[PDB]
Amino acid sequence: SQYLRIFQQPRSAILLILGFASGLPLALTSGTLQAWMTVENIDLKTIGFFSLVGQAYVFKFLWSPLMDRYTPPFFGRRRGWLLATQILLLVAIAAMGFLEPGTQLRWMAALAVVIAFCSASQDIVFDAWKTDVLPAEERGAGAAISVLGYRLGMLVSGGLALWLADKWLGWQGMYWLMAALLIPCIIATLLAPEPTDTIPVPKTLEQAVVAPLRDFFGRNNAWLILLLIVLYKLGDAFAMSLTTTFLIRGVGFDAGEVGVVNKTLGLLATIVGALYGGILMQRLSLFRALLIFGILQGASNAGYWLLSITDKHLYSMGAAVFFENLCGGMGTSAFVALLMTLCNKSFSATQFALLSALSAVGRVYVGPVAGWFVEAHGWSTFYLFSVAAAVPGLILLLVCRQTLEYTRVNDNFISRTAYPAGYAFAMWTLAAGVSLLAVWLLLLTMDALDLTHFSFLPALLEVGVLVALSGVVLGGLLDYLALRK
Ligand SMILES: CCCCCCCC/C=C/CCCCCCCC(=O)OC[C@H](COP(=O)(O)OCCN)OC(=O)CCCCCCC/C=C/CCCCCCCC
Ligand SMILES: CCCCCCCCCCCCO[C@@H]1O[C@H](CO)[C@@H](O[C@H]2O[C@H](CO)[C@@H](O)[C@H](O)[C@H]2O)[C@H](O)[C@H]1O
Repeated sequence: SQYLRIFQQPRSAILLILGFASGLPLALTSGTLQAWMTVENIDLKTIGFFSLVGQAYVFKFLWSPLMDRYTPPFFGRRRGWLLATQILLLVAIAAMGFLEPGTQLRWMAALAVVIAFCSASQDIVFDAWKTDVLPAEERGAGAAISVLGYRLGMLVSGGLALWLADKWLGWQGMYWLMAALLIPCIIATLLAPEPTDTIPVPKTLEQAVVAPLRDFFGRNNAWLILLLIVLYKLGDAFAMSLTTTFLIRGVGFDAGEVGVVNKTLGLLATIVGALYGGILMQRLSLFRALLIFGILQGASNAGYWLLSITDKHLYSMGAAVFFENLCGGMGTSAFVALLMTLCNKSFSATQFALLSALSAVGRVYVGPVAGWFVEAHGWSTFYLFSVAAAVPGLILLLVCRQTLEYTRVNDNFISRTAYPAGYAFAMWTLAAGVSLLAVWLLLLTMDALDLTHFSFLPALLEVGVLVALSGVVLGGLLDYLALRK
């Protein structure tokens, strides 16, 4: 009853519809396309242009500040951009089908790049719309319903699309149908609620760029929260990186069985776990849910440790995969809720995109290290290390209880006034490190244009990441000292 009420309310359907519209764009630019172009034997000539469509989704934060300042002529900051980024995908996705892959491959690639760029903006504005309107109690269930819509969109965009195209309809008509299925999405955008008009908006574009950073870094506890955001998901990334390879080699299973088992059980478990986490969060506070969910996520992948020693069996694999996926989808909703709470209403999506990118910066480094650890200590000890690698996230969450308990009851963050002498040094060092990484990115994009070549590529990135880590460590230590005193 009280746990059930959330589903009947009409805004839930709008959230799901707007979620499915994010998926239909993701697979009509990289995956169904190649399947279409396999008739024309996609070459290496167009990959130079085609390298950007995958890249728009990773680098969305840089063009994000433009979204908050600007507004469409009518409809307010967050319900006008969704009408503008859901009318452009429709004019391009259908048209793209008008082209012929015989002699217009470059035009097709350029249209794919434009479609990806539009989808990135729609995604960021939709995240801002989610964070602005949703109240304090229902955030987890909203995130779960959005994830369910996302998955139901990706599945329709790939599977049923391929089946229809190669059975009845044809490729051009499959593209036409994937274009025409966006009309309900724009209807839902038009009929959805809006953020209030009380909240102020930045007056200058440079102000839009600079204000969110000064607002987030002028908090009582900022560096500790940054460290928690970075280090929450390590214990899941480590196991998810090589679970498939372990199930292939260390146990003795076949590729098809592993693929099928993942492709069904992982989806079902993730969906059920996310919805359960949202329903339970609807009545439970943020900190207790975060702690319990983190402990469960850390203790989940001991099933893999049990599997590694014991001999092969189908049901053991099924149970372990089901449990791991349920615990992961269970904690992902709590993490999304924690990300959503911190940002303030006025500058929402810039502070959401930067935090989301900082969340995913963890997966880049763990990859090669996961490779080295296996040859060092066998398959089995790797998973014990995975179990023990979730301790820092729980410890940081335990230390940072005060701010999360105060925010729920006061709905605002206390400004920083303790130890004002040492924060400037850390901020300046972090700025210098980010500037160094920007210089490295400029060097990489200068080299990739074949205008010139540089021999200083990896060392600059290593130095910059070392400087950034040192700055964040100094900030965290100073914050801990201030909290103790
Ligand atoms: C409804 C609103 C929609 C808003 C967005 C619409 C965008 C439509 C079209 C945009 C085309 C943008 C072209 C930019 C060209 C200049 C930049 C460039 O060439 O960067 C290259 C460089 C490296 O590319 P490769 O060499 O292929 O990488 C190889 C890696 N191994 O690119 C990158 O590093 C990342 C990609 C670019 C990220 C975004 C750059 C900034 C934004 C550009 C366009 C968005 C609008 C900006 C202006 C807004 C105000 C008018
Ligand atoms: C200094 C700023 C922060 C660091 C910037 C450089 C590192 C960026 C993070 C590491 C690279 C991976 O970055 C991450 O890529 C995945 C790729 O699917 C993106 O994935 C995204 O997929 C779709 C895109 O519409 C979203 O619905 C989803 O929520 C999101 O995760 C993330 O938005 C991005 O953050």
